[PDB]
Amino acid sequence: AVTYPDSVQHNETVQNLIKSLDKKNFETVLQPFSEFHNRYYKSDNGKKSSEWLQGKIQEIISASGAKGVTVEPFKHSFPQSSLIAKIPGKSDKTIVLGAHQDSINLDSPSEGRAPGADDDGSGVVTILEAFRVLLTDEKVAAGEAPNTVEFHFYAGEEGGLLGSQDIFEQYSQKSRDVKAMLQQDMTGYTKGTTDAGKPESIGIITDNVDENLTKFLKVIVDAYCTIPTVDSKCGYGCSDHASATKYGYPAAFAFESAFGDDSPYIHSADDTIETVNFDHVLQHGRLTLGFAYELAFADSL
Ligand SMILES: *[C@@H]1O[C@H](CO)[C@@H](O[C@@H]2O[C@H](CO)[C@@H](O)[C@H](O)[C@H]2NC(C)=O)[C@H](O)[C@H]1NC(C)=O
Ligand SMILES: CC(C)C[C@H](N)C(=O)O
Ligand SMILES: [Cl-]
Ligand SMILES: [Zn+2]
Ligand SMILES: [Zn+2]
Repeated sequence: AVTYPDSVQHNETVQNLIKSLDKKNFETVLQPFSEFHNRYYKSDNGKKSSEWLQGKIQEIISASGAKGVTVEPFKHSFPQSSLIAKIPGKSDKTIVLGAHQDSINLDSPSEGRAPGADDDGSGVVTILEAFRVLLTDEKVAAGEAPNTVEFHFYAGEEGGLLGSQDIFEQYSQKSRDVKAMLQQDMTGYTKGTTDAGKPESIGIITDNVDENLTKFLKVIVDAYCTIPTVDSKCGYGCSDHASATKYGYPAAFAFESAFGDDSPYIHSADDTIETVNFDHVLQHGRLTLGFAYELAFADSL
């Protein structure tokens, strides 16, 4: 049972950090990430893409001056490893930011083309960029934030939340104190929203999540995003936040749109950068940044 701030406590600091977000870094990383034929978790393709992604995280770390920050693989029974990047803070209360790094072509999983641009390359470059900007803060890079922050890049999500299943089950066993988890899975597709004349917005998934955290998540989107929220259900174990919920951890899920307006190109060769709106991905970078900062600096957690 975990409770959160009623309202944002570091508006000025987060707003200044938001100005450091470089919209060009999304496509820079997303373009080569989507060039792997697929990132199938059972496949050597997914192994190679995981290693490539780990290198890109490491470059952000090496370039940051943050002496204590690490990135490590998390082996699974399949070739594609998950990746956990740790920003250690004063306490062991941990804030997790999630995306999944695999992709699938449901008609030909082993060999089919799956650029996975929106599902879920968009969430990977979203939280990778918020991670980079987070380390430009002196106290965060110094390990003086009240709480620990981790960024997770889950292997094997398209096989049934396989990587996050492994990770959170093991966190549960080793008594890891995960006070808040935010999953981001598809953050780029807005053409379904705008084609219907709906205002572009941040989807907020309301099932398989924690109510208090989802409430705080909306608080974060109102302070730090310049678009509204819309509440949606998806009606099943949508994404990796369901693995966190399964082990009693408070989780939330921010989405590109209302669930019925999301990308129809996922799980096929047609999930391409063409379908991705990076100005919307930038909005998810702002809420990721703000969520991570406000909770890293929440003493009452
Ligand atoms: C957070 O701080 C910002 C300033 O960085 C406040 O900015 C308001 O909106 C724009 C910037 O987006 C400014 O030009 C306005 O002057 C501000 N409006 C008002 C009425 O002051 C923003 O209001 C702050 N947010 C909260 C929740 O306090
Ligand atoms: C985020 C949701 C649209 C579901 C997710 N794309 C999946 O792996 O099934
Ligand atoms: Cl609890
Ligand atoms: Zn998917
Ligand atoms: Zn997905």
